[PDB]
Amino acid sequence: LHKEPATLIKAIDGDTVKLMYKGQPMTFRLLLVDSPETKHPKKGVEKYGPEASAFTKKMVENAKKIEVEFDKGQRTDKYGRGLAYIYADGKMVNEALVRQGLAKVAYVYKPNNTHEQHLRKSEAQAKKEKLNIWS
Repeated sequence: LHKEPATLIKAIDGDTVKLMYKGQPMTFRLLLVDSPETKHPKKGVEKYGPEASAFTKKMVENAKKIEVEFDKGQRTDKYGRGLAYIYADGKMVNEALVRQGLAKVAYVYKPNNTHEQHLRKSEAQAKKEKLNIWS
C-alpha cells in the first residue's frame, strides 16, 4: 500500500471528507469505520454524530499534510466515493476516531481489510476505556 498526497476541500461528516486528489475534487468515505451520522433521514443527527463530525473536521483542517491510502480491493463504492485510509500529518484519521470511541469498526469486505486488525485493537481499547459510544 502507498500514500498519495491530497488537499482538503471540505469535511462533510465524521466518516466522509471531500478532497482534491490528482487535480480532481472527490468525496472520500473512510474505510472500515462506521461513525454516528449527522446526515440521512433514515437516522438523522444520531448521538455522537456531531462529536464525530467535529473530530474529523478539526483533525483534517489543522493538518499540514493530508495523504490518502487506498486498500487492495475496489477503490470506489457504488456512490462514486473513494474508499481509503486517510492520514493527517502521519496520523490515520480512521484509527483516531475508533480509538476515541467515536466510531465502530465497519462490516469488513475483503480484500479491503488490510488495517482491520489494527483498528479492532483500537476499538477494544476504546470500549475497555468506556469512551463516548462505549460509555
